[PDB]
Amino acid sequence: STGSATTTPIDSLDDAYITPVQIGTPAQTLNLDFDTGSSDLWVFSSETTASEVDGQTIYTPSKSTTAKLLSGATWSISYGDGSSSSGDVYTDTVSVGGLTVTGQAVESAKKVSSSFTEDSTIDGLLGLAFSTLNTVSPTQQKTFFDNAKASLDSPVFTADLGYHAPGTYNFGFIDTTAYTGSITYTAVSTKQGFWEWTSTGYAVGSGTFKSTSIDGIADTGTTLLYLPATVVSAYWAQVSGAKSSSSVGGYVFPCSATLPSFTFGVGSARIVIPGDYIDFGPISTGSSSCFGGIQSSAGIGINIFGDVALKAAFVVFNGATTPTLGFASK
Ligand SMILES: COC(=O)[C@H](N)Cc1ccc(F)cc1
Repeated sequence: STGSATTTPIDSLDDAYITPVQIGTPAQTLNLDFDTGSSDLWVFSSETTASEVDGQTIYTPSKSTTAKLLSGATWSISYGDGSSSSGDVYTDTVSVGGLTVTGQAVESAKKVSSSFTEDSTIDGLLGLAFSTLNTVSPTQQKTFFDNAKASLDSPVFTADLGYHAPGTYNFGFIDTTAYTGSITYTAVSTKQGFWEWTSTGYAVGSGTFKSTSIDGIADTGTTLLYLPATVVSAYWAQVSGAKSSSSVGGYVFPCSATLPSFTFGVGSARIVIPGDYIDFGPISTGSSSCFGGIQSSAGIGINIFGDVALKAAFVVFNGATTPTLGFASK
């Protein structure tokens, strides 16, 4: 089996991407944020506190002939940005791009935090990290990918995120038309539950490549690229007037600037992030200070190759018995 679904940025900045997901029978289509940094498939639902729903599409298990309460199971999750949600659990049929899983744990929100409420375009999350991070208690549940893996033609999924444009998530096959050159594979540690890997270094603009090991995670549910403070300072030093603002919460730069590219290493290969990918626009409406797309990971405790990095590549999440990541230019 394979699946193929289009993923669409939620706004003009590529703050996140949403992918339609069919849940239940008859199908209820919700637009979920596919997140390679978490392991819960959770949705706004008929159970979500009414005051915490503002424009989302909800899953209503009572309208699904295939929904079953997973008796006694609860979930509660807290993300890196301080957002959170919690609730109870149903099993139901879930399809992505024509690939169907029966008996998938669908975590129904009773509570969502303000950031979720304030984002009308995201109906929930579909976690694609390792199932060891799934928060369901007392019986941990598997991700959609882990449940699909054994029906797939190949135990893989790929992320092909667009820059200010739609992209694709494929399951079970590698579209050799979707990238240029070859795919460079690199080792993964699953010890923390993430797609954790080690970049071989970086360059700023047309500068020399610095060979240095940068451990981090491939995380489609994080907008920006978070790297060590040394690396980030070296980048923003090439942008006249850029500075770290404690008031704004990161590096800002003059909106009149032209940003340099940023290159990261994957083994002996190189992925180039164009400068325009690093522009996240005015800090507030009408401001001439713009927010940077490369930020320090200091105090996060991990480096994060979020969408700014991943959208510059065709990314293979290889879920074979020994997982690996692959990156290709495109
Ligand atoms: C722990 O948070 C993360 O970094 C997730 N992988 C991405 C993520 C960030 C915010 C959010 F509301 C949902 C998901």
